[PDB]
Amino acid sequence: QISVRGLAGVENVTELKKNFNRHLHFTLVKDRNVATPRDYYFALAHTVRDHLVGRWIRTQQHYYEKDPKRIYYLSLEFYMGRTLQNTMVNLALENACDEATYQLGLDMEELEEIEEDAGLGNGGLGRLAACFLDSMATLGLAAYGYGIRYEFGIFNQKICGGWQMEEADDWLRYGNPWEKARPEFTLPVHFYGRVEHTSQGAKWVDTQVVLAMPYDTPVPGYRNNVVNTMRLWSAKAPNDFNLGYIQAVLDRNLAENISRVLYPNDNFFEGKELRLKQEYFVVAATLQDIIRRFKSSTNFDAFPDKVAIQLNDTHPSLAIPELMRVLVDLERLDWDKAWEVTVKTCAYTNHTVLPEALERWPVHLLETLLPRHLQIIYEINQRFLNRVAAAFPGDVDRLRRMSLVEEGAVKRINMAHLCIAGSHAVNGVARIHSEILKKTIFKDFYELEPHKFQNKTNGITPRRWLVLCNPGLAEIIAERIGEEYISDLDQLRKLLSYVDDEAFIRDVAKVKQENKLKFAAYLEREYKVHINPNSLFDVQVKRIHEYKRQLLNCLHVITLYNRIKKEPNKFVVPRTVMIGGKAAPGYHMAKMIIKLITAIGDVVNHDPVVGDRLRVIFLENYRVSLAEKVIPAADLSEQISTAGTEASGTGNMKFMLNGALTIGTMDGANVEMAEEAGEENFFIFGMRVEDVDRLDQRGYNAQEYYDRIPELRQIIEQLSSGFFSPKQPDLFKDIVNMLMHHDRFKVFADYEEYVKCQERVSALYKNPREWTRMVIRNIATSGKFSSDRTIAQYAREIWGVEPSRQRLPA
Amino acid sequence: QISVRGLAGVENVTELKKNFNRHLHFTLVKDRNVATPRDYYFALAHTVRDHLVGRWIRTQQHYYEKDPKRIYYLSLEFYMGRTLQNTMVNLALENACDEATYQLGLDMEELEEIEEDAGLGNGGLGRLAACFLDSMATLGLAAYGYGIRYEFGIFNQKICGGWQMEEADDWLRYGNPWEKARPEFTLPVHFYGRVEHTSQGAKWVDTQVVLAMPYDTPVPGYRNNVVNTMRLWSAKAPNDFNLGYIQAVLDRNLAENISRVLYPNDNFFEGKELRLKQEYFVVAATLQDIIRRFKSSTNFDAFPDKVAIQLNDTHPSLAIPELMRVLVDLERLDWDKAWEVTVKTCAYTNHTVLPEALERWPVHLLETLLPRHLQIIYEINQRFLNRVAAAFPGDVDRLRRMSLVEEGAVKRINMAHLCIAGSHAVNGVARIHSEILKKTIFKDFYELEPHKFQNKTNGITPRRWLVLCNPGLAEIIAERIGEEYISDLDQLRKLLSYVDDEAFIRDVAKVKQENKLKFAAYLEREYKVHINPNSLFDVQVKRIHEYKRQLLNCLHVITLYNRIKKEPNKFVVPRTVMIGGKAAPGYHMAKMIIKLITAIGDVVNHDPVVGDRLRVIFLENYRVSLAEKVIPAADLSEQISTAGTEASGTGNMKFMLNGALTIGTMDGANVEMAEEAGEENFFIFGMRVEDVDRLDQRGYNAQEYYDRIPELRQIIEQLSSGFFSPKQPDLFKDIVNMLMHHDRFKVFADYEEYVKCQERVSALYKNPREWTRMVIRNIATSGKFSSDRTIAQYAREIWGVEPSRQRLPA
Ligand SMILES: [N-]=[N+]=NCC(=O)N[C@@H]1O[C@H](CO)[C@@H](O)[C@H](O)[C@H]1O
Ligand SMILES: [N-]=[N+]=NCC(=O)N[C@@H]1O[C@H](CO)[C@@H](O)[C@H](O)[C@H]1O
Ligand SMILES: *Cc1c(COP(=O)(O)O)cnc(C)c1O
Ligand SMILES: *Cc1c(COP(=O)(O)O)cnc(C)c1O
Repeated sequence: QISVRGLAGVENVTELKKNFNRHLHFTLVKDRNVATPRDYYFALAHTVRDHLVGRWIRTQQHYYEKDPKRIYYLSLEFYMGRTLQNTMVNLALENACDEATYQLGLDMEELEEIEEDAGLGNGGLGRLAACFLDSMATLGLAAYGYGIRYEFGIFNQKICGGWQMEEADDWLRYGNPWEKARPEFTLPVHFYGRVEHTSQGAKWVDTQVVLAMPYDTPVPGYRNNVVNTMRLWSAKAPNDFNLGYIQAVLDRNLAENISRVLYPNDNFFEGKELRLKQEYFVVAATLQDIIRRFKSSTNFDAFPDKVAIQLNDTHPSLAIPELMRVLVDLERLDWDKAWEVTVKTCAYTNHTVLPEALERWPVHLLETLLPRHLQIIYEINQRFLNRVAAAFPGDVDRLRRMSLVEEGAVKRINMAHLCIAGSHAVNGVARIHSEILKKTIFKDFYELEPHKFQNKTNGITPRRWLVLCNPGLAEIIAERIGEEYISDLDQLRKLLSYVDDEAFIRDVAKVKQENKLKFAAYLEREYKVHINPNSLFDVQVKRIHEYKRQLLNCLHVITLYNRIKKEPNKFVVPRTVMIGGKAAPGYHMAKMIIKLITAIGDVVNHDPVVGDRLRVIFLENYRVSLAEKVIPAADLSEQISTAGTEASGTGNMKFMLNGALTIGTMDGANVEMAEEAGEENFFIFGMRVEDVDRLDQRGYNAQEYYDRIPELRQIIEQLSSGFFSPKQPDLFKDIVNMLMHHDRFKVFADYEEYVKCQERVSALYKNPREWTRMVIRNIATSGKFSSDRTIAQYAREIWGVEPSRQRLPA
Repeated sequence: QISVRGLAGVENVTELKKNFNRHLHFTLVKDRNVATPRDYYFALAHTVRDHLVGRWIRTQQHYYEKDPKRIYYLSLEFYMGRTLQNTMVNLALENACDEATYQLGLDMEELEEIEEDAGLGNGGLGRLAACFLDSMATLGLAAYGYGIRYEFGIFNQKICGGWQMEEADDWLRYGNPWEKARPEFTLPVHFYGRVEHTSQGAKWVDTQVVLAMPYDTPVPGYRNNVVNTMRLWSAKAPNDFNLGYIQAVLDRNLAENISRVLYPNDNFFEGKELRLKQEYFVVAATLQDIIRRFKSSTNFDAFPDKVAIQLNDTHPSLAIPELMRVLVDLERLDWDKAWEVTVKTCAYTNHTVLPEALERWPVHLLETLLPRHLQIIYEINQRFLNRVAAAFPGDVDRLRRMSLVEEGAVKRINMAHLCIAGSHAVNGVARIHSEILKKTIFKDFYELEPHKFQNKTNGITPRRWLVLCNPGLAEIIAERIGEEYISDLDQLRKLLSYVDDEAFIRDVAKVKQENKLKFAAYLEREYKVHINPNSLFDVQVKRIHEYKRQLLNCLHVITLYNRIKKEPNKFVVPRTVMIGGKAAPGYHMAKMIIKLITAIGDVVNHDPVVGDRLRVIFLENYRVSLAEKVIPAADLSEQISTAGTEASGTGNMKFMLNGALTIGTMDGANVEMAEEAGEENFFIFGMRVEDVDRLDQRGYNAQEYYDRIPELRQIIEQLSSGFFSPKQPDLFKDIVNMLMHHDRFKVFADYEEYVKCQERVSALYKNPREWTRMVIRNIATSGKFSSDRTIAQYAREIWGVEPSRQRLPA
């Protein structure tokens, strides 16, 4: 069909068809008379999987022979989403499979919609790990993703009566064809117990044991025949566990609950014991695997030369004291040598500045669960503070500020301080974020060891976020500059010479229109809701959180509605405002925000005077597969977090690559995006970080804005009087109260600027040709945001390895 | 290698080898350099499994086209044991696979030992269901086995310090290649709730729902290309289950615990709620499947003509009221018509007479868990007793004796009475057992409906219990009468004309010697224990229970030991006494019996004066796979239950078919075995049922025997004084107390006869030629005990279907 989807050769199509029938028969044990679409999906999945296996085995054999430095990416989240199409794309099998299934009388797109998303993540942090795995494989790095195989990933969101309802994400129900259980590599993990100081060294004894069973999933690089591994651990009790008889067998669930479910919090720390167990479980099993592989390649001096451990935030921070425990207690190395090895091996990536998101574990928890690790942490703190004391003599406050141990109500361990002390590199995820780290929260550490602090701006993989979800756009681009950009996104800059090309301008706009029509159809298919494909698609999709300010978006929507009602027969650019995202189960304000959105839609979408000029839809169950559908159809990307709160953001990059213009604050990566495309091609508004600080020093008083802005006052009064909740007049009292008295995110402060800049957006949309030309300038300069660039920087500046675009024999 | 194992054709061996390599690569994702024996086992299992799939699909398609009457065998136990060799035997692939693996440089026997036993049963009852499935497939019946897929089967037994230790049987750890999950056929099962009487009929509402997910396993017939299905249900919570968030997800285990573990009791009733849930779970899911299949073949008048439901004991007895519930509450049939259909559809098999083994569920349990079913049961009882009252006017005691509702401390429901009332056929499992049922426990019911009572003597499958476990014997037999006997065991009667054949006599004895050498080697391999292959192998393997009297065996062993010590230089036939079997976790006396056995061995096996003349070994973890090894190596089979307690026994039949002579009481099937072979060819001893009754009427006084038998007195005094437990002198006080004051099984009463008859056994063993000739007479007359004969009788006399030996196109 289309070029970038590969060749549909005669021999391969014939081969695919026969293997498809083979699997349907021998693997699924069915015939064409009783097979359902799901059976067909699995037959295709197994057929494609077969093509991975040869490459997977020789890739790993290759690494064994050449023995390069290995990269271990530890994360408690891997937001992978579907795997079928991604595998076909990276293996250049899309057109062949499309043809083969066509000839079998099946629609491949229909079958792809059957696969369940692998939702082992909450949002940005988890998706970043997924994009990174793709880029590491595409760049030929010997990398391994290590995490937990949650039985239940992020919950499926249902909207009932305008409220969010959560239901278990039983994603393994029908089986997972992509994973390979490896029970032969099961390892033991220890919990509780006591420390016993003998003659030679300490010993951790009387522990409870939980087995870690690994499951391997292949990670194919883009058409380079490289297939890396993502290994996820599953908790299993030992057979002598708790061994009345029946009850002992039933209580095995206690131990296996460790890998049962993903904590659904985005940028929020919940200090629960079960979570601490998950964190140590991944770290303990992973490190034994690392050391095992290392020994099978005695003198750990070369350990840092053959191993790199990247901590995705502080979730796997226990790797630092666990590595020390193993080297000191088990391998018998002296502390100083063990510490040298640990520091040179570990690197830490920070993903936030919000105080409530930082991990601070109560000492009493670590004391009971990991007694030996708490002793090691105290020792580390002792030696670190001695260093601080020697560098800043007499500065006693610095000592208490930098301590890994925080005093107070309950003593806690600051895991971020632990990570900085035990890593040779610490990085932020966007230029502005990394600078904030050095200027504020980690200022003392930067002054002690400036060389440790770096920046590695985030990115997204152009395979899943362009070729896979937007083939039409990838095609018109390839037609004019070739296919090389798919693994070298900087080449999109060549599109700049087509900004005045009438043909290209028309094609770009046509692809967008087709995407909007397709999405507009999808909305009626699976959700039954009519929308106007000619309107401007204004979308904000991301987790629901006060700092992301979906509330500011709501204020604008209500403003537009009030203006229409004020002058009904005045022309306004038609808009379809789409807002989607999940709220953490226990985050009350976030759940109220969702109710507000649907409540607004209930009024706006049924007002005869508005017509098809304004629609407000809440996108249900936003997840990776839904993102792949709505982002390609968007015109406006909403990235409006309060300056200084969104560390980077990645959804912003996805929209830029897919042809949407961006309205946002100078926050996170938005700053670098505007810098790359030129501020005149971005819709920037609001306070900058410096303005927010000025406001805080002075004291934020929402009342001031309410008194000076009539339109804003009207909105607040509508919310307060029950205009959007007739039956429950005070339903939104909490929202109004927060907005008026304790809004940590200054929604009102950016209201005027936001509405004004939204007017400029509507003005440009009225001129199709100029809107598209600006779009072209955005797509053309989005190259820097490829995760291939990000990973190459990690490789060269942190891991000490060189990326390679060399193909392996297939 | 050997004839009965099929042909090793050139084309097939080549084909097997390539498919083996294909699976090792694509399925297991390994290469010959990192593959372990387990990987090879799985590659072979998948290769053999492939050969089943074509036959499995066309068999089921066949039944759909011809639409014969279908047989549903409901059981909460299916003791299947390994599946690899059995599949090869039934598909005539054994020699080809043997050759193919040989050429690949692998020992197939070594790989077979890697497979885990499917131990979803306790003993005889569970194994019977397994043999029955094999015979039903071999006889071409459209039969389905329905049960529960326990995550943990019968526990693995470890012997520590002479005591039994139980450890979880995590048989699914490495995966099960034989099963096929069928999540698409998942059905809902209801629990708790309340009954609501409306205008038209009652309704069961406010129930808790648990999903039943089926897993299908193929059951191949013997070389007839028929492959039936065994469907096992697995418990799964609904995704909206219990839907803080985390806890709700974790509490899903509550619902899924239903299929977690098999209750480890043999002939013992434990009235636990979890067990009741398992029983209803299987019944509810199975009946919906049956009705669904029936409708897809409106007027249930033909239901009994297209459906037969066989209840394996009372465990699935709720099928009777559940069928009524569905027909009356859901289908809206009138009671009388519904009852007529139910009775004609259901048949019940009783497997015991021990009072403690009969199911009597507390009304308060059924009341809370299955409110609608308890109402239906009361109604059934009401109508049944009205029938009794009309047939036996004025007989008020009969009314209370026959009631399904038992009064007393706590009201209970007698499930056996429920089954008789709601079934058109009730059978015992051995002639003597069936007669006892009519004369004692079910006397009142027999007088009311004599036509319902039948007998169906048990049997074993000659495929697993001869060809599979004893190829050497199957071969020498085939050499002289062909292979037709494998599916027509009555032909073994032709061997009678070889009883005087010197060549045959020599071959029979040679096969036994080889089996003993092989087993003697196995004992040193996996368990490290030296034994003399020239001694008489005296074995008693079966579950540990007081009625089976392993204690009587112990008394004989100690007697032999005391006699040797008395006259050290006197000649005695060397013996290796082997006793094995598991004890239910909560059965204290049974666990003490095991300790006694090992304690005896500790003294006997280390006494210099005894030498290699007497050895006492306790066979650890007796299970199906171990049975296949020890039975072919046995010389003496111990079947010494107190007359009237062993309903049938099946281990007795396995020994007879494999060349061992039998020493036993006239109990269960032993009576028919002696009748078939001739009493002169059996070692029968002890009280008959009539003698036991005489003793009970008079009053059993163990003291009498103790006073009149010096050798017995000496033994009891040795046990009491600590002779077998030096460090713990009163360790066996409970055993002595029971034996002397409350032995329900009269161990002492049969002691003298037993020892005397054991002397006759030793006398015959001294004459190899005559011992073997008697063996030949046993093997030659064991034909009646084939489960093919048993199933043909069930088919013709109960289910109303004709068995077929016709091959299906392959
Ligand atoms: N742990 N924890 N929570 C922190 C977290 O999710 N951070 C997110 O990281 C992603 C990936 O670095 C950023 O793009 C988001 O801006 C940032 O909020
Ligand atoms: N439920 N329950 N327990 C009863 C039971 O296991 N019965 C056994 O059945 C098997 C199979 O009918 C008989 O051979 C045994 O003699 C008998 O004890
Ligand atoms: C890209 C992505 C995110 C991150 O979006 P931001 O706007 O940066 O928070 C979250 N969820 C999903 C499903 C995504 O694909
Ligand atoms: C045949 C068998 C039984 C039944 O033996 P009996 O002596 O009749 O009780 C029990 N367990 C296993 C493993 C068997 O193979």
